[PDB]
Amino acid sequence: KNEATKVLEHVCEDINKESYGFVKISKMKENEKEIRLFNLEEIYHSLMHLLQSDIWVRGRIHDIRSKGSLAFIILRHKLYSMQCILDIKHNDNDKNMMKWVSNLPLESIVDIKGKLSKPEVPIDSTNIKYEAHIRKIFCISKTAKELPFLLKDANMKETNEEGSIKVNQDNRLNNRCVDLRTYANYSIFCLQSQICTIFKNFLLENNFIEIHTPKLLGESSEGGANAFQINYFNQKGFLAQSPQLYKQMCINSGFDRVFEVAPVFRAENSNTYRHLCEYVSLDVEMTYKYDYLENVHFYDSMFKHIFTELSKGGKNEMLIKTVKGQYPCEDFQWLEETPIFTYEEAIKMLIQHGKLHLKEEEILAYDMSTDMEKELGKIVKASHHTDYYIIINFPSALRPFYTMYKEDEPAISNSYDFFMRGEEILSGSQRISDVNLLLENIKRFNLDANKLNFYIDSFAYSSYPHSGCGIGLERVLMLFLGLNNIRKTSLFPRDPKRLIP
Amino acid sequence: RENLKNEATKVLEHVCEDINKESYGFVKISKMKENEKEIRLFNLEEIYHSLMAHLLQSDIWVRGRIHDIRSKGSLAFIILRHKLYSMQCILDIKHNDNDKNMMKWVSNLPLESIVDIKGKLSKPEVPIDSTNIKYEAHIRKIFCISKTAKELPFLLKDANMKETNEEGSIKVNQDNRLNNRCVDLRTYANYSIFCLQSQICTIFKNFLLENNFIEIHTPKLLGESANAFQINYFNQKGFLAQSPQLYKQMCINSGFDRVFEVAPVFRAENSNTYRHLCEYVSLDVEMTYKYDYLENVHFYDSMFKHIFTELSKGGKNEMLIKTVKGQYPCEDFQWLEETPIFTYEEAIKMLIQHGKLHLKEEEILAYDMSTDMEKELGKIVKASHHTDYYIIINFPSALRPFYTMYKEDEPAISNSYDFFMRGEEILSGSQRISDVNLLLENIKRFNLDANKLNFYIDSFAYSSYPHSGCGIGLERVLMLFLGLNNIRKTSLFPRDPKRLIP
Ligand SMILES: Nc1ncnc2c1ncn2[C@@H]1O[C@H](COP(=O)(O)OC(=O)[C@@H](N)CC(=O)O)[C@@H](O)[C@H]1O
Ligand SMILES: Nc1ncnc2c1ncn2[C@@H]1O[C@H](COP(=O)(O)OC(=O)[C@@H](N)CC(=O)O)[C@@H](O)[C@H]1O
Repeated sequence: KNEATKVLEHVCEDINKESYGFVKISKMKENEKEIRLFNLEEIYHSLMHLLQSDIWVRGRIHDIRSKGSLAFIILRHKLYSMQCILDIKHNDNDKNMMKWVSNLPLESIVDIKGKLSKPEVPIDSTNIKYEAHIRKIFCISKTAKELPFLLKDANMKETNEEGSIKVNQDNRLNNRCVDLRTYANYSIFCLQSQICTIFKNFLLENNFIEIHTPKLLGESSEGGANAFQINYFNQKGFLAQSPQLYKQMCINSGFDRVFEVAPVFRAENSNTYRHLCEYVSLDVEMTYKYDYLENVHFYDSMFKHIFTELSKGGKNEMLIKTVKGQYPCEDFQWLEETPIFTYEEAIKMLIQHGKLHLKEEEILAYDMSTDMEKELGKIVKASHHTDYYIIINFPSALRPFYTMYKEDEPAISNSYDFFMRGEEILSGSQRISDVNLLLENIKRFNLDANKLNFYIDSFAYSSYPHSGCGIGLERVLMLFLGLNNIRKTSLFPRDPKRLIP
Repeated sequence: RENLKNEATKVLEHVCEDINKESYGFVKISKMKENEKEIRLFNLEEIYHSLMAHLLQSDIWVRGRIHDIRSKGSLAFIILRHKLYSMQCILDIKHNDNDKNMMKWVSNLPLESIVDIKGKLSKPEVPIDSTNIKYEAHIRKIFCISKTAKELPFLLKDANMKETNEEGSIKVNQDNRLNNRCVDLRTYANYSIFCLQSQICTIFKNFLLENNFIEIHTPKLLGESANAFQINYFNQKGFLAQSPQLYKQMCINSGFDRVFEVAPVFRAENSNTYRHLCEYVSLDVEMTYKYDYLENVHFYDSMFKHIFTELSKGGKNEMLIKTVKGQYPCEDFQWLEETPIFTYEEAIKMLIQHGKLHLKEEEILAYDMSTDMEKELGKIVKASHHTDYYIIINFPSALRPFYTMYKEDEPAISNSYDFFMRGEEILSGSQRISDVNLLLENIKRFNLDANKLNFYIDSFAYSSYPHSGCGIGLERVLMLFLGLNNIRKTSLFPRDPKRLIP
C-alpha cells in the first residue's frame, strides 16, 4: 500500500544513479550539469546531427498511453509535438518506472534523456516525424489541479452534434492560461506579433518614427460619453479613446511621419462579436505634399505589404494552416490594385442589389451599419473577387470635427475607411490644418473649444498639410483569419461584461 | 489723407491666384500647380543627403518652415528648417524685377510659417555656420501655404540656446516649455531626443525578435491589485495596471516561452521628482530559463550592451546625439566589455567603506537605498571600474515583490536584480516563483489576499516553466543615456501629480 504509492510519488536525489522521479531544478546536475537541453522547436527546425547520440529535451506531457511494457508520450511545446516512448527496452525492466511514468498528470513539464530516430510510420499528430526512445525521464513541474477542460477537446473543430464536445467561450476566457495552449490559439497570437512587426518595420523603412502619447487625459479626445473617467489627484480626467490629438500635435511640431502602437479605451456599453472596451490601436499620422491621396495610396501599400508578408511561405504558412485546422476559412484575397469606391457609389451598390431603399436626397444622410458592411463585402467579393477594398468621400456630417471637408462640396469629406471581408479595419482622413477653419468646424459640431485649447493652439504657429489613420490590431487579425469573434484575437479580452482575468 | 496704408495692407495680405504669373503670396494647396502639372517638391532632409544631383542644374522647389528672416535692405535672408536640417535662402530684389512689393511681403512673414520656395541652389564663398546644408537657395518665387496665426509663447532662438549665465541670457523655463509643448518640441535637441526614443524602441524590439521572442499586448484595465488609479468599469471597481507583470507571467505559464511588451503603465503614488512620472512606457520582458536564472540575467545584459552599441554607431544616431549635446552637454555614455556585477551586500559594503553610508550590522539586511545613495554608488563605480553601467543582484527577499523567488539555501536573500545607468535604476527583475504552493505561501507571507490574485495563481496550477523577467523604463533609459536632468525631457507629453495637460 505505502510501498507502491512511495514509487508513484518518488523524488529523485541523484539523476546519475537513477532514471526517473520528481526532481528540483537545483538537483539537475548530471556530471556537473553540462546538460545541453533542447526544446521541440529547435528539434523541428534542424530535423525538418542532433541524432547521432543521446540528447536531453524538455516539454509538456500533451498525452499519455500505457500498456504492459510500452508507454507513449506526446510531448508538446508551442506548435511542436513529438512522440517519446518508454518500453523498458534498455531500462532493465524497472516496471516501477512504468508505474511512475504512466501516472504523470497531463500538462506536466518533463526533462527526457533519450535517443532520436525516425520510425517506419510516424504519428500523423506529431509534426516532428522523429521519435525519442526514453533513457531517462524526470518531472520538473507536476500538474497540481485537474484541468478546467481537456486540451484534446479544446483543440477540436466543433461538430455541432447534439451530444458534441464543445468548450464554451466563457469557459475558455475564464481559463485563458489553458485555452491559450491549443495549437490554433498559440498560432493566432504568434500571427498578432507578426502583424505588429510588419507594420512597424514598414513604417520605419519609410522614415517614420515611433511615438508614445498619454492615455491619461484632461479631456475626451474622441468624445465624452464613451470615455472612462478617472480621479487624477483631484482633477477630473479620462482615458484616451485614441491618440488622435497628440499624434496631430506631433505633426504640428515637425515630426513629419509618426506612428503609435498602444492601448485605447472605449466605454460604450456595447456587447457585440467585434467590439472591445480596450484594444490595441495602430495609429499613423503624416504629411502630404499637395494631395491627401498620396497618403491614402501609402496606407494602401502598407496593408498590401502586410497581406503579402502574412501569406508568404515558411513560418507564417504553418501558423495560418494551424489556425485553419480548427477554424476553417478560405484564404484572404486581395488584388494587385485595390478597388476604391466613393461612399455614394457603395450605397448605390447596396441599393442596386436591393439591400437598401433610399431616394437620392437621402443617400448622404445614411450611416452604414455593420450588417450593411457585410452585405457590401459580399457584393464586392462577387464582383471584384477580393476581400480588401477602400471607401472614400464619406459624408462630412458623419465624420469627426477634425476631418477636412471638400471646400467645393462641403457635404462630403476627404475621409476613408479600409475593409477586410467587408468589415472596417481602418478609419482616417485628411485633417483640418488651418486653425480658423478648425475653430469653425469645432463650433459647427457644438464642441467646447476651451476643453480643446492645447490641441487647437498647436495649429496656431502653422500647420503642415497632413492626414492619418487608426487601425484595430485585433480586428485586422480576426478578419484576416475569418475568425468569428474578436475575443479570439485579444489575449485577455475586455468587454462590458468581462474584466477578468 | 494717409489711405496709402490700405494699399500697403493689400500688399502684405496678398493672396496669389496664379503661381504661373506671380512670384509671391499666400496660396491654397489646391492652386500649387505649375502650368497645370505637378511640382517636384523637395524637403530639406533629401537635399542634405544628396548634397552633403538634379538639384544643382536648374530651379527646384523646396518646402519648409521659416526658422528666421533677416531683412537687410534690398536683400532678405530666410533660414528654412525641416527636422535637424536648415538651409539659407536669399531674396535679392535686383534679380526680381526691382519688385519692392515682394520684399515687403517677404519681410512681413511671421516666423514658423510654412513656405514653398522656387529657386536655384549654389554653394557660397563661405557658408552659414548655423545651417548644416552648406548650399544656399537664391529665391525666384516664394509662396506661403500656412501662416503663423499667433505670436509665439517664446522664441525658438531662446528655446534652442544652451543654458548659460552670460549677460542677457534668456532662459525658457520648464513650466513654460511644457505648457507650450508643441512649440518646445521644435527645438533641435527635443526633436533629436524623441528620434532617439524611437531608436531605443526599435533596437529593443528587434533584438528580442531576432532572439525568437513574440510581442504581446496585455490589458491595462484590471479588476484587482493602493498606488493604483481607480476606475468605474460598468459598476465594477477597476484599476489601471501599474505593470503587465501578472499577464506576462501568465503568458509564460501558457507556453509562450519568450514574450515582451512595449506599453504604458500608470502609477498613482503622489511623488513629484525629477525622475518619476505618473504615466510612462514600460519595456517588459519575460522568458524561461533552463536550469539557472543567471542565463536570463546575462541575456538581459547583452540586450542593454547591444542597445548601447547601436545608439553609439552610425551617421544618424551620431548626429542625433551630437544635436542633443549641443544644448545639453554631457560626457559620452560609457560601458565595459564585461558588465560589473555586485551583490547587494557587496554594494552596501562599498558604500560603507567609502564613508557614504553608516549602518549598524543588524540593520544591514533591512537597508533600502535612496536615490541619492544610488548616485553615490554610481560615482564610486565610475571611478573604480570606468563605467556608467552595472548590475546589482541578490537583494533581500523582504525588500522585493511577492513573486520573487528566494534562495532556498538562505531565504533572506532572493534571486533578483537591478541594472543601473549613470548610477540610477533603469531595470528591475527577478527569477519568479514557479511552484504554485511556494507562490501561495509567499502571498500569505506578504499578507496579501489570494482571492484577489486567483486567476494569476491558478495559471501556475497546471505546471509552470522556470522563468524570470524584467521591467524597464524607456524614458528613464533615454534620460540617463543622455545625462539629461529631468525625465520630463524624455516623455513627449509628461504626466506627473501636478500636470494633466497637455
Ligand atoms: N471598440 C472597438 N474594439 C475594437 N476595435 C475597434 C473598436 N473601435 C474601433 N476599433 C478599430 O479601430 C479602428 C479605428 O477606430 P475609430 O474609432 O474608427 O477611429 C479613430 O479612432 C480615429 N482616431 C482614426 C483617425 O482618424 O486617425 C477601427 O477601424 C477598428 O479597426
Ligand atoms: N514612476 C516612474 N516613472 C518612470 N519610470 C519608472 C517609474 N517607476 C519605475 N520606472 C521604471 O521602470 C523600471 C521598473 O519598474 P519597477 O516598479 O521598479 O519594477 C516593476 O515594475 C517590476 N514589475 C519589474 C519586474 O520585476 O518585472 C524602473 O527601473 C524604472 O526604469
